[PDB]
Amino acid sequence: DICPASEDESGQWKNFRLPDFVNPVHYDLHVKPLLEEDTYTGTVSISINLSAPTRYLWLHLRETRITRLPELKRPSGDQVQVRRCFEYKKQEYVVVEAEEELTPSSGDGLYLLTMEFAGWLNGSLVGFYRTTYTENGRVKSIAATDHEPTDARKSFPCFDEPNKKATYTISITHPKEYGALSNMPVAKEESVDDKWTRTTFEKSVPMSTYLVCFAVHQFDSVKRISNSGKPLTIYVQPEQKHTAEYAANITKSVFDYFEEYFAMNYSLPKLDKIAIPDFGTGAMENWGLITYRETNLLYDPKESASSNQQRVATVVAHELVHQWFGNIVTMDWWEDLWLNEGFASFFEFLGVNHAETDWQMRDQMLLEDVLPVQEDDSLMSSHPIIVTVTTPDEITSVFDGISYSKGSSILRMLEDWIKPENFQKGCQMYLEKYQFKNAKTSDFWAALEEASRLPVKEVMDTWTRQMGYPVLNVNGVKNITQKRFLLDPRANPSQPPSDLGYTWNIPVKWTEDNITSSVLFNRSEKEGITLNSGNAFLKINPDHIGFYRVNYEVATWDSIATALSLNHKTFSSADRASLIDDAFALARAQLLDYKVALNLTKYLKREENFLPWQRVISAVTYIISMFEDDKELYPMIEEYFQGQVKPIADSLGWNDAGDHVTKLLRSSVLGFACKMGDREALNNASSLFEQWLNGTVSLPVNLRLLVYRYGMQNSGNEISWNYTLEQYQKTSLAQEKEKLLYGLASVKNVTLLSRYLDLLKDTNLIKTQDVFTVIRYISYNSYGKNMAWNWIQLNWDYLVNRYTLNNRNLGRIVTIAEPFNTELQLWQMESFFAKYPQAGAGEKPREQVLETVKNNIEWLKQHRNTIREWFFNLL
Ligand SMILES: *[C@@H]1O[C@H](CO)[C@@H](O[C@@H]2O[C@H](CO)[C@@H](O[C@@H]3O[C@H](CO)[C@@H](O)[C@H](O)[C@H]3NC(C)=O)[C@H](O)[C@H]2NC(C)=O)[C@H](O)[C@H]1NC(C)=O
Ligand SMILES: *[C@@H]1O[C@H](CO)[C@@H](O[C@@H]2O[C@H](CO)[C@@H](O[C@@H]3O[C@H](CO)[C@@H](O)[C@H](O)[C@H]3NC(C)=O)[C@H](O)[C@H]2NC(C)=O)[C@H](O)[C@H]1NC(C)=O
Ligand SMILES: *[C@@H]1O[C@H](CO)[C@@H](O[C@@H]2O[C@H](CO)[C@@H](O)[C@H](O)[C@H]2NC(C)=O)[C@H](O)[C@H]1NC(C)=O
Ligand SMILES: *[C@@H]1O[C@H](CO)[C@@H](O[C@@H]2O[C@H](CO)[C@@H](O)[C@H](O)[C@H]2NC(C)=O)[C@H](O)[C@H]1NC(C)=O
Ligand SMILES: *[C@@H]1O[C@H](CO)[C@@H](O[C@@H]2O[C@H](CO)[C@@H](O)[C@H](O)[C@H]2NC(C)=O)[C@H](O)[C@H]1NC(C)=O
Ligand SMILES: *[C@@H]1O[C@H](CO)[C@@H](O)[C@H](O)[C@H]1NC(C)=O
Ligand SMILES: *[C@@H]1O[C@H](CO)[C@@H](O)[C@H](O)[C@H]1NC(C)=O
Ligand SMILES: *[C@@H]1O[C@H](CO)[C@@H](O)[C@H](O)[C@H]1NC(C)=O
Ligand SMILES: [Zn+2]
Repeated sequence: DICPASEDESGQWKNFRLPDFVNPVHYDLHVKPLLEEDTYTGTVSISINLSAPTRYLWLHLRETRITRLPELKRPSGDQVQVRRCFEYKKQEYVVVEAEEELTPSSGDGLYLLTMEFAGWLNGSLVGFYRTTYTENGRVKSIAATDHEPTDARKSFPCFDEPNKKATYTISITHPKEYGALSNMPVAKEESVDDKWTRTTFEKSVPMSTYLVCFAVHQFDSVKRISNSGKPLTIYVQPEQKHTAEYAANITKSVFDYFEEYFAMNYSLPKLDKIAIPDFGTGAMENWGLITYRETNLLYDPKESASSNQQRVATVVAHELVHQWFGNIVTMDWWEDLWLNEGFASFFEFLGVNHAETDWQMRDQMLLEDVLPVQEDDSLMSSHPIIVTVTTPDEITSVFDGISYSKGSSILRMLEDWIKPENFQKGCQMYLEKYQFKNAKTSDFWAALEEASRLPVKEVMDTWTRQMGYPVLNVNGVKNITQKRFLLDPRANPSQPPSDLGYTWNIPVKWTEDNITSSVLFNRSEKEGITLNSGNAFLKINPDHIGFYRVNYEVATWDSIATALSLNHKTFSSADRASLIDDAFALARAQLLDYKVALNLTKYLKREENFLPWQRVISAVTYIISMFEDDKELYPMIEEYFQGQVKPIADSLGWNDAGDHVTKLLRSSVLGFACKMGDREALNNASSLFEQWLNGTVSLPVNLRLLVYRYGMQNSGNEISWNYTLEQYQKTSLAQEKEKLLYGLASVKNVTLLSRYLDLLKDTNLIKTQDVFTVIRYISYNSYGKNMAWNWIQLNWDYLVNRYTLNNRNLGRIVTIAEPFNTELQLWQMESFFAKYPQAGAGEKPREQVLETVKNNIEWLKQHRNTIREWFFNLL
């Protein structure tokens, strides 16, 4: 009404990107929520540096509306007269036209634009919203913001691009029973009424809109003090207060570690963490006020698993990295998102490794990021680390494996090649140089290039400006050539067009008889290089440190299998995991005969280490899933792999004993035994489940999930299903809730799974943050595979209306179709996609899952007989 929508395209506001000549300096932001009404109002005053004559001023606004006609101030101070305001939907702008137009701000004086606005707190997990929880039987409220990447514009009108850094003075008018939090400490509190308080926070440092955060809450707190003398506090519901202890510890330890490591002071006087009871992502690095999903912050040593502990520590560490990489220095544009995400995904491991010494975190990088993303990045529908993005949907889509895991992986490779000391020094200089500003990828290379004088830009550009990665083909023992590695052998290796033509500058490392050497394999060496003793065996890519695969000659592979059977200890745990991982990915890609890959699994009865078992379980899970309905192959694959894990599963037992890594190993090894149909392992699960149903016995924390899953799967019925649902409602611990949700998804009953799916529409039962997690759990169920898939189709309009097409998790839900492997299923997918062609943030996930399912169909055609033969001849 006040700024009506107009389809007028004849202006600079038709451009997706904000103009270069309008820059903000300072935001004066005031909001007043009506919590019990799910509304808020506010006024924002923005000081503006203008660089070019313009009759229009525009900025981002979505959903929230302008209520008062905006008012502009000349740098002199005079009121600039306003003809109209209008909204431009196509590019999420509100535009105001001055009567005549005005000129640049030449000195230290600035324009001032103020606008009044009103928005909603309901039906959303982005912008500024309210959610509830129960305390001593009463329903309580908490309101908070979530902006990354393009949702600040929903909270309040702003210049909502990461490079438009400005300073912030925030105030909130809230009922007095509530506290108010933001990025900065409280400056002053003043009574509006005897019912209302105005909380004003001190001026911010220059920062991006996506980092701006405020909250209205009635939470208790757990407190700590950094070595800096600055308060680090975690806000938490009173009844959950005890579960904030571990996070508080790790925050302290990792905060102190990073500040020293980066040789730079944390820029704010305090740091707060808070878990919002319903929160749409894992966590968000809002400067000085980091928001969490409860599962990533709140941990109970008496009820939570080692897996949970590691998750909490890692996400906390992750969020802390951002206070330097992301917050102090921010990428200039979303195309360089990896400068934020990859860095956090890398340093999170260094942080947690400092806090928790015997966790082998450095090695766990292979399991968490390196090897999983080498799967992702072997698809044609991957994308380069530096990604062209032209819509909000495209922007949000790139918060993915490539930005996080491949980002992390190529930094891991870079560090090892360039040496840790120089990497560390180079990071510091980057952080010194671009503090409170924005950087491009080019800026980071130059920084490390100053610290090494090694050709960082020349080498790292090849890993950064094109998708994919190479396989090193071994001829002789030491001639290597490079070739792009693609899972689909039919795919055109030169597509999509790359200036670098899918060749890489590969820092190559290798071990000759316990001694290590290093060579940069140059792109221009078209016919390959030769590795510089009289050797009978060369170990290329130790600890899988380089982001590539090594395809040895078949004879070498055959010798490796034999060396593993004789004494697997000859190789390090990481090397074993890497060799197994490569071999199975190579077999999957039709670059190595499956018999050769499977031969590597023969030694496993003697395998006792975490890393190899994890990557074995990963490779087997795929193969088993492809033969799930094959009555001929399946029992043979089951029988064999059951036999291979049995010794280690039996040896570790059904009890929480040993160090961190052992406990993680026990979980995944017993899980695999159960998955492979080991009667005794299933009987342990059912026995413990039967005991848990008796209401007293608290299950061993690292066995719980397995007991809920396989217990429900093997002996669950309506009685125990209803009981489990009650327990899920009754527990305050989100980490327990989540396990119980997986339990509920495991019942072998169509009626009960149908009841479960219906609960997804009930916001009193399933939180908005948890809906996709549940759909995915149900999709893993032998009945639920098609149930979840059918349900998201039938309810697609409902989901789109609830979440919007800009929602990343909604875009991704189609990946529940990954196990599909028939022409019929592929046709179903294509038919559904054709019916709802507006994919939004699901555009890439759709491309990826289609490629996967097409690969699956081909894989079955190519390998069924070979794999059948290997198993038949063995058993
Ligand atoms: C939970 O899982 C355990 C396996 O991890 C089960 O424990 C096993 O039970 C088996 C059956 O009683 C035992 O079988 C005997 O094992 C010895 C090996 O030393 C063989 O020689 C025997 O031939 C074999 N059967 C006989 C003598 O008839 C296992 O030894 C035993 N223990 C282990 C460590 O494997 C638990 O039974 C199971 N718990 C529940 C509640 O089901
Ligand atoms: C790498 O994999 C190779 C291919 O699978 C292995 O070579 C095979 O070993 C099998 C052992 O299970 C042999 O199976 C036998 O096949 C004959 C039919 O020709 C059957 O009558 C036998 O009963 C059967 N053995 C059993 C136990 O049932 C294969 O014959 C054999 N194939 C060839 C061509 O050699 C290699 O052993 C393996 N290399 C390793 C482990 O280092
Ligand atoms: C939040 O709640 C308000 C009021 O309950 C919603 O506004 C109503 O939306 C319905 C359906 O679109 C309309 O029929 C009503 O006319 C609206 N009422 C008013 C006063 O606007 C609002 O849409 C909800 N917001 C979100 C994001 O779901
Ligand atoms: C957080 O750290 C504190 C203090 O650093 C831990 O408290 C110690 O726990 C150990 C073993 O439980 C005891 O022997 C000590 O007496 C405690 N105090 C100190 C100063 O060492 C606490 O366990 C940690 N929090 C967790 C695990 O969440
Ligand atoms: C398990 O839970 C359901 C749901 O609470 C129980 O109640 C029935 O649920 C159906 C839907 O499945 C409703 O149509 C009925 O109104 C419910 N009957 C009632 C409330 O009496 C069901 O009875 C429970 N079963 C067991 C064995 O506990
Ligand atoms: C203003 O916009 C420019 C766009 O180049 C950006 O780089 C800068 O960070 C913004 N803020 C300030 C305070 O200069
Ligand atoms: C490997 O390359 C070197 C140098 O080009 C050459 O001497 C040798 O013949 C090649 N082949 C093998 C199998 O070693
Ligand atoms: C599934 O659960 C329903 C509800 O209790 C029950 O009526 C039915 O017999 C069960 N069916 C199977 C196959 O277990
Ligand atoms: Zn992050």
